[PDB]
Amino acid sequence: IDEIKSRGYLLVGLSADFPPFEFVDENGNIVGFDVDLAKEIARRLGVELKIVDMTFDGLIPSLLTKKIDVIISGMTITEERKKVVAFSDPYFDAGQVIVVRKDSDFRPKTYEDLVGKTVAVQIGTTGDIEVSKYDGIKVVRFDKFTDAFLELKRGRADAVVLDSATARAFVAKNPDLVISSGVLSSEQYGIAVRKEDTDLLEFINSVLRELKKSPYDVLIEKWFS
Amino acid sequence: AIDEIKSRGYLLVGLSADFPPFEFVDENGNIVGFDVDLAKEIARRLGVELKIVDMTFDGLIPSLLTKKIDVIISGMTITEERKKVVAFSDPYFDAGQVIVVRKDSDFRPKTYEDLVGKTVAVQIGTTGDIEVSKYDGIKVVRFDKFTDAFLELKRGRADAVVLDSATARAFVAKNPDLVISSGVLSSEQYGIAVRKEDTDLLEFINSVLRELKKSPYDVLIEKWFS
Ligand SMILES: NC(=[NH2+])NCCC[C@H](N)C(=O)O
Ligand SMILES: NC(=[NH2+])NCCC[C@H](N)C(=O)O
Repeated sequence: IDEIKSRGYLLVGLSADFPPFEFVDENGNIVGFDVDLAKEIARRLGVELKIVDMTFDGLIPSLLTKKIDVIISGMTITEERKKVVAFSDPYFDAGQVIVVRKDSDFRPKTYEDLVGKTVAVQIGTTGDIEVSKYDGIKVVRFDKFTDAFLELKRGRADAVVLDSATARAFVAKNPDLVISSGVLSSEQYGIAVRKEDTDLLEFINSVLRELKKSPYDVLIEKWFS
Repeated sequence: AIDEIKSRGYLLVGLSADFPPFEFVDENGNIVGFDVDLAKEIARRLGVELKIVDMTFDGLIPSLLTKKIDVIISGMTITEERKKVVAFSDPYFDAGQVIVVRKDSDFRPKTYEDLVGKTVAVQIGTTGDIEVSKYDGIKVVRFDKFTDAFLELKRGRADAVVLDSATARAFVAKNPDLVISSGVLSSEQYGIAVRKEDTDLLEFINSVLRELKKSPYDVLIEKWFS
């Protein structure tokens, strides 16, 4: 925390291929729900925000090597990831969906409906992790969701598997695609920090709980707590 | 109203400062509390100064009707009876009556019925007063200010005080010779009171409230999921 203030910025790592959380706008800028969160934390620390955009699967390792301060990148909290990083309070709820081409009679509803099919995923995601559990699925793994979608649009893969909110945003810009399934999991997004940075995490959870407090709730707290 | 409040340069808010923690007098002689803060937000959002008028609780409605004040923000319960003569904002707090007694007696009433044959102190014109007055066998003694209602209990001249849960807690908190002996005996909601004709002021107040109840998180969600 003191070190972040010396440096004069909070260094946040994300992969900007995940609207509406992180993504590239028409002018070339990284924007989204997570970008806003990150600005808030920075401002509340009295420092500037510095964003680095990288491969999603590389986020944890570069947190662990001190190349970034924190991960804000639509990252699902998982028992597995908890082995190596710490998570803030949850800040969003989503789950996996299956995206396919519109001009197709293909409409899978379950993971099992993908046995025999070629499914595109972002490497290291919970999408990746679930489909990897079924041996019948030909899993095709990409760094960026941008390429997973090109692969589906051209018909070389039969589906993309990815988080519901982001699936909706990609389908809105790609009328050739449709979400064929219901939500297949219960996932929550968290902000990741190194386990040793316990002050940073406390502060971040505290920014998170304030955000969810109306000025009414804050006023109640003032007089009743 | 609005244009008229703006023209004078100050909002006149009526309250009774004997009701912690919505409004009361602190260590340094100032009137403070949840309601005072809320009053400040209304004033600021109108672009005017804030003027608190302390007075007898039961005097507030007359005072609003004779135009000595623009609004009441004073822990006032929204009731059908009061709606005959004034208008209320949307509710902004939930509370109900409780019974407060002396810790070193042996009397622990749980319902209003338990107050039958006892001497009960209330603030005149409050929903507390209104409720105990329904019971023929309750001996009711009425006071302008809550502080005197409590002085009557602490002196052994009354067996109980009846008042709103939250304020009851705040009083007992600094009067360890007292205790709340009942659960919550009614279901009440506080509103801001304003003259029926001042519908522009009522509309505005409601949209300050609506908005004080809105979280940055929710705003952010609307921003990215429109
Ligand atoms: N490009 C991204 N920001 N992807 C993040 C979402 C992936 C999924 N929620 C996970 O934690 O694995
Ligand atoms: N001193 C006060 N501000 N009293 C207001 C509370 C009285 C009760 N809620 C009522 O509306 O009748």
